[PDB]
Amino acid sequence: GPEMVRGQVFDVGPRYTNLSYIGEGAYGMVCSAYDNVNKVRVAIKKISPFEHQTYCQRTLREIKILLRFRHENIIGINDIIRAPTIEQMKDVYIVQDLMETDLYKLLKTQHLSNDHICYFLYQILRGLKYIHSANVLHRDLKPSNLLLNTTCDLKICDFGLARVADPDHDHTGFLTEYVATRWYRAPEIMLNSKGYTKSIDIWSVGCILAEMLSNRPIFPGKHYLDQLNHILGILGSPSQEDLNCIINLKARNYLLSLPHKNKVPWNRLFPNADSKALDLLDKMLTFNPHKRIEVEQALAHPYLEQYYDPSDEPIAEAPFKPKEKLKELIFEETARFQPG
Ligand SMILES: CC(C)Nc1cc(-c2c[nH]c(C(=O)N[C@H](CO)c3cccc(Cl)c3)c2)c(Cl)cn1
Repeated sequence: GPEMVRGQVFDVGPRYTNLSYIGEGAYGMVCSAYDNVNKVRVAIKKISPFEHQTYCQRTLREIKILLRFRHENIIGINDIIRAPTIEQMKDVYIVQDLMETDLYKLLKTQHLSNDHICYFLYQILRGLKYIHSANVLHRDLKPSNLLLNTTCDLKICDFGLARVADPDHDHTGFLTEYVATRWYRAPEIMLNSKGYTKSIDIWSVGCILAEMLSNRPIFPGKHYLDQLNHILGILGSPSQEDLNCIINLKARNYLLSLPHKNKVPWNRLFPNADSKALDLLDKMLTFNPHKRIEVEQALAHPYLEQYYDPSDEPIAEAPFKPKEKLKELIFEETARFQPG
């Protein structure tokens, strides 16, 4: 019969054996397994999205993106397992390189040297350069989506919230609901942004850099608008110019209603940090998304000078441009991995 783990069919044999639980998500579970063809342990992500349109959409987007992308700092797909027919297919399993840990686990337990922070940040941005060069936004960058091997090589995972960039349709009203993880949300999400521009990811990287410096999330809000309280509590009140860029009256008037808040100096929050790291941090955690540093400028920043080499920071060859129909497309998209 099929192998099980945490009372849950893990139907991946005979190729993949000797399973141990790794982690989970909203509509599935990840295990490690032994690959009998390649003779190595691998990660296997079980996905069961077919009852929800939204989960089907996220599954399809993630599979399509990861199959197109090939980058050292981006998790790949080595294999996909599913039943031979639509009707026998209850689940999709994605086989990926097994990693030792993630940055979330590491930050709970380990002081990072400045050389580690520097190198981790370099790899994040190198992966993000490729992602953004493909006209794609990750939209949920956070420590638990950054995987590490035993020699600290880094891979970005979880493209379930990724979208093609759409900056001409980014505007929305004040307090519009948003799906991505709260602590890593850029201020404009809460004000007037759908999170359809590359600047949303730079903000999340800025939060990740801050968290590497102190082992604590920099903006740990407890609810939708508290997230913005935390941001402004450190950045201080927005400038007149930055306020004038927010044409939406509810968002503008909300900000104008708040008492003046002073900027907290980065070197007060992070008194042992490298001053170059804090200069890049400042640039990534800029309130105004138009003034926020872009990925290729971040890579070129003095903090990263030991690693910066644009000839070794590749870009994508081929950038990107109900529920029942979504299911057929997942069946189609996974066909190339089956026997026959
Ligand atoms: C020991 C660990 C670090 N090794 C490891 C972990 C992963 C991995 C860590 N996370 C994911 C992932 O894709 N997780 C998302 C949730 O973020 C998810 C999982 C299930 C269902 C849904 Cl719908 C979404 C894969 C890899 Cl690929 C290799 N080695």
